[PDB]
Amino acid sequence: GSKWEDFFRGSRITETFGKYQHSPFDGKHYGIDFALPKGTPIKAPTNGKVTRIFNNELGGKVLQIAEDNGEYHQWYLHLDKYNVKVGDRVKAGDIIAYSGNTGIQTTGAHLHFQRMKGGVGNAYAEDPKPFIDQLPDGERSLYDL
Ligand SMILES: [Zn+2]
Repeated sequence: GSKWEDFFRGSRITETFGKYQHSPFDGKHYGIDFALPKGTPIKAPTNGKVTRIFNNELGGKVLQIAEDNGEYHQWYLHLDKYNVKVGDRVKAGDIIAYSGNTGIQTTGAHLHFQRMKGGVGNAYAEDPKPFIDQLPDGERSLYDL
């Protein structure tokens, strides 16, 4: 009826690239965290091809993609469902998966996008922010809201 209005505040990002707290014991986040409703399709930011597909006990489901120059990598943690297989070519704006609260103990879902160069792992990560900064629809080149 009359009452429905949103308790909105700020943008959808939980955490960007950097340390969790002061002191050296709470380490670095190597990605970007888009808070999403469960079942939202994740879109390809760039044209590329799938390298690896696997499921982690604490990070949930994981998709790995490679860019067309072959040096840059793209991780996608906290998926409900895949829309591609290993060895599929993709094109920017195409659905590659759907995000869901997999790995997460109680909290709502967030797409963890992790951007890497020369290989894949924490040390290979660069920064996702300046990459999204040039995309056709920005962060909406990665999700369907
Ligand atoms: Zn994250």
